[PDB]
Amino acid sequence: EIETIVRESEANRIQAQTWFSHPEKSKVSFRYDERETSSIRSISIETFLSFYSSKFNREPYSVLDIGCGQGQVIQYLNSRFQKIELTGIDSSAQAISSAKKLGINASFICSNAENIMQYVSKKQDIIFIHLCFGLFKNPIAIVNTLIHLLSDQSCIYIVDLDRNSLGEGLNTAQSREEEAYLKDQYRASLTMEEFKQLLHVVTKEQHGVSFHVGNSFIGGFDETSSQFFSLMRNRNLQDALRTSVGEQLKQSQMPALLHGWIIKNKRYT
Ligand SMILES: Nc1ncnc2c1ncn2[C@@H]1O[C@H](CSCC[C@H](N)C(=O)O)[C@@H](O)[C@H]1O
Repeated sequence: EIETIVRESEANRIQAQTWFSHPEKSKVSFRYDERETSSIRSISIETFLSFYSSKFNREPYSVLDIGCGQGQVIQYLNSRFQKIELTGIDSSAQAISSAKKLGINASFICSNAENIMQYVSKKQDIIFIHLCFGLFKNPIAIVNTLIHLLSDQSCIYIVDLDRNSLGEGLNTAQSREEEAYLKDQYRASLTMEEFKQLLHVVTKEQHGVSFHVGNSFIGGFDETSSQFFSLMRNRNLQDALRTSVGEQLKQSQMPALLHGWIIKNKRYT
C-alpha cells in the first residue's frame, strides 16, 4: 500500500523540493525554517541524544545529518562534544558552502542523499533526518540505504510534517508566500498511519532492527510509555524545552509532527 502511496504522490514531493532549489523560493523557505523550526530542531537534537544514552548506556560516537542545510545541527553537536565524528549531506550547493564556512571538523557533502554510499562507508551511531523526508523522490530507497550505514548500536531519527496538521501549520505563516511554501510542503507529507506503514516496510526485512512512530512532542513517545520518562528526566532536554518555545505571546501555535525511530541493536554470536 505504502509503495503505491509513495509512487502516486511523487509529483507532490517534486513540487515541495522547488522551495529549496531555486534562489528566490529558497529565501522564503530559509526564513520560515529558521524563524519557526529552530527551536524544534534543538528539542529534536536533545531528544536523540537523550534517547541514545538511555537505550545504549553510552554516548554516540558518530552522527550523520541528512538534509543538513547550512550545518546548524552539526555545529550544535560540535560544541557539545569534544570528540565526535560528524557528517552532513545536502543536495543544495549553497547550503553546503555555508556549512563549510563554519570551519568545523566535520565532513560536509553536496549530493542527493540517494548517493550517500558513494561518499560514506563508516557506520553511524545516529542518522538524523529532520524536516526533509517528504522532499525525497524515493524515501523508501533512501531509508533502506541508510539502514546499511547503521552501526551496532544505532538509530535513525526522522522528524517530519504530519499531513493532518495542515491547518495548524498555516497559522504559523507570516506572509502569503510562506502560506504557499507550507501548502506545498504539506501536500508532500504523510499521515501518521502511512508513516508507520513506511517504517514497517523498511524494518521487518532487517535483523536486530525495531521501530517506533508517534505524534508526542517528545520523540513521539506516549506520556505513559517508558522512553518518555527517561526523556522527561533529562537535564539537557529540560534545558532545551525551557528556552526554545519559551517566549511570552500567550499561545505557541504548535502543529504536531511525526516522529519516527529505526533502532538497531545487533546481537553477536
Ligand atoms: N535528495 C536530497 N538529498 C539531500 N538533501 C536534500 C534532498 N532534497 C532536499 N534536500 C535538502 O533538505 C533541506 C530541507 S530544509 C533543511 C532541513 C534541515 N534538516 C533542518 O532541520 O533545518 C534543504 O537544505 C534541501 O536542500
